[PDB]
Amino acid sequence: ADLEDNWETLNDNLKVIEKADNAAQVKDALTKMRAAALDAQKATPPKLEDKSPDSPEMKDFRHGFDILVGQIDDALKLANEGKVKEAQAAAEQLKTTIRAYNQKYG
Repeated sequence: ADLEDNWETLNDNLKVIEKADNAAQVKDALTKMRAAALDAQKATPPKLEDKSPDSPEMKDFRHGFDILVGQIDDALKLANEGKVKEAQAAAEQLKTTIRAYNQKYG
């Protein structure tokens, strides 16, 4: 279960919001992304630290993920307001986010 697995956690995530059936399972999946989100902070395609850049500037890298991860949970906020389709659309934003970013930053 190497880096390829972190992607798996994130995989089933888009899967459920896409198939949440109800705004209820949407909040659930997004709550997992919260976990899989910052977890990627220390487990992302570029693993940020590819050797030993500095070590403290790492949480700052969270600042970058904090942005993309910020609108994800905001979808969690919306789904609570009944944004089933809209929250799902925000889902394809996370998918292309990484690819558009150039496979995130790898």
